[PDB]
Amino acid sequence: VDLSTTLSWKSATGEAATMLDELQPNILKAHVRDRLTVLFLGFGDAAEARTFLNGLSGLMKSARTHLQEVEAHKLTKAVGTPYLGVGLTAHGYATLGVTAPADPSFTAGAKAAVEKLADPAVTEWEGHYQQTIDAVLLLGDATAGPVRTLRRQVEALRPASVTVVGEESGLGLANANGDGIEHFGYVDGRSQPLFLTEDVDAERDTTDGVNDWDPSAPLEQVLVPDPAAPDPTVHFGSYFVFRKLEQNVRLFKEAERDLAHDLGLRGEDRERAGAMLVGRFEDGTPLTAQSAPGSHHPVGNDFSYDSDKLGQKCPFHAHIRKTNPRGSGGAEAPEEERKHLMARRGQTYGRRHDDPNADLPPRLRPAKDVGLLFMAFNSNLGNQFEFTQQIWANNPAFPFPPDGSQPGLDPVIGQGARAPQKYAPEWGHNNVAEATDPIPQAVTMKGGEYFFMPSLAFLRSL
Ligand code: HEM
Ligand SMILES: [Mn+2]
Repeated sequence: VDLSTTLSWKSATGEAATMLDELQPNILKAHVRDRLTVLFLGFGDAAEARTFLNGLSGLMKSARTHLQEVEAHKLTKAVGTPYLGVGLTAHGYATLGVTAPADPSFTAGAKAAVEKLADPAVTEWEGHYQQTIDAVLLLGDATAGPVRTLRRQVEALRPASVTVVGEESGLGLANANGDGIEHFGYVDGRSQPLFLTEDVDAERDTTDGVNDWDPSAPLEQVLVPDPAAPDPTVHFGSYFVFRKLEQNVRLFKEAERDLAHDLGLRGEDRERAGAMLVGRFEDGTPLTAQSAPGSHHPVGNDFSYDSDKLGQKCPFHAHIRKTNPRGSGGAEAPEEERKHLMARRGQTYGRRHDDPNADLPPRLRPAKDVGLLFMAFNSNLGNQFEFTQQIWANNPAFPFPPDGSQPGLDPVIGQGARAPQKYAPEWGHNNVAEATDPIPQAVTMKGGEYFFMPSLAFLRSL
């Protein structure tokens, strides 16, 4: 298996083909999960846990079967089957007495990452995230029905010594254009690393294109040999970040309002204040390409910041620019910068009674108990999720503006002390203004953990 480039899944042979037969879904290509049940488990007895996992492997489809289902849906509107994802924590490997993946963030666990990420202390996390977690189960589908069915089958197999220490439910949100959004109202999950050549072709043929931004990512950017598997040369897994992030929509919308007022913004153009925080409008037109919304036919991703090196269109500290400078970061060569990028597979949680894109005042938005079940696959947690959160988002110095100044923290997910930032009131011009206050932190980490999704052959071998 060649991990140095993308893979053409349809014409893969030999080991690469085997790898696909033994890989879980949702990794090389996201699985539909508009209804998602998340189950965190505790292992009371090692032998019983191994038996449980073995039975789970029986309910699991491979990456390749999933891909076929995807192709079938496009071709013939076929529905496909549910997603059963299985991850193990370092502690869960210890309970099983099995050789574990060696990523040091994985080994230490998310509770140990609290200091370097500037996370709230573990004592401030929700109760179930304070407990020792051995495993996560992901049950996902387009609709609630088959999730209920799958849950019953999982239950059937579950022994009493495998406890459920916690559960979450994901509910996908969409706008009128049919694009998925997060609670602040913005199209989310547009920009993804593409590991499959067929996905890169699709992106080229059916979106704005891939002329300016190449979304390709080598297999090594997500896949890891499964160390305890019968044959790590063909049996692969991936590291998995789960973090429950609460969104105070109310405060975020007040923040949009106050920044607009601060910058003298007027009329509908007041919406651009929000775009400055995120890097896209709600719809989400890239702020680096347009001063206003409307480019969602379809939502584009074919852009870089090479004509925006001064940040006068999209500010340096906008969320997507902080988290993917697209070669403009200034700290390392573009070819190395992009190695920190990762596959995001999150799902929103919570129910609300307001259309997230409706024209409503901030007071009518929820302030808690909705948000994002942030999820991602990494081949190297320290160099991908943690790098992005710590070295980019939380870092006041990054990315490097040509004038050598510090743009400050990512306003959407930045953690730690914040200060007022600078913005360009006039799109594409050199006028600069310093807000009267820092953007308030409207996202709160409620608890999370690190896992590894092992190969199917490993799970069967237990
Ligand atoms: C509640 C928390 C979060 C919210 C509301 C949020 C929102 C968004 C939105 C609206 C976009 C633009 C749509 C897209 O390109 O997919 C985006 C993109 C992105 N986000 Fe976040 N996000 C959150 C958490 C995170 C975290 C924790 C990370 C990493 C530590 C992250 C990394 C990224 C990356 C890498 C992109 C794509 C950037 C690009 O390639 O242009 N996000 N996010
Ligand atoms: Mn807005």
